[PDB]
Amino acid sequence: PHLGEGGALTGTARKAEEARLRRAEIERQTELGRLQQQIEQRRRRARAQIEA
Amino acid sequence: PHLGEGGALTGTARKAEEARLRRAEIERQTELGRLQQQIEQRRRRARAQIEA
Repeated sequence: PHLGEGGALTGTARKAEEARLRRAEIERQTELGRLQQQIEQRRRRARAQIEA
Repeated sequence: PHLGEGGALTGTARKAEEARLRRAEIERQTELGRLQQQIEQRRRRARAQIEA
C-alpha cells in the first residue's frame, strides 16, 4: 500500500516521490548538523579564551 | 649614640635627618602599596572576564 501524502502517485512517480523525500530529509539533517557545529565553534572560542 | 650614615650630624640636624628618613621610607612603602593595588586591578579584570 502507498504510504505518505499524495498517495495518488503510482509507477515511476512513486519512486520519484520517495527519492525527493529522501533528499529533503537528508538536507534537513545537514541543516541541524551545521547548527550543532556552529555551537561547537562558539564553545571552543569561549573556553580557549578562559584558558588564556 | 648616633646611628645611621652621616653620624657627624648633631643637634637640630639629627632631628631633621630622622624626619627626612621617615618621609622617604614612608613614600617607598607607598610605592610598593600602589604596585600591589595595580596588580589587584589586573587580577580583578582577569577573573571578571573569566566569569563572563
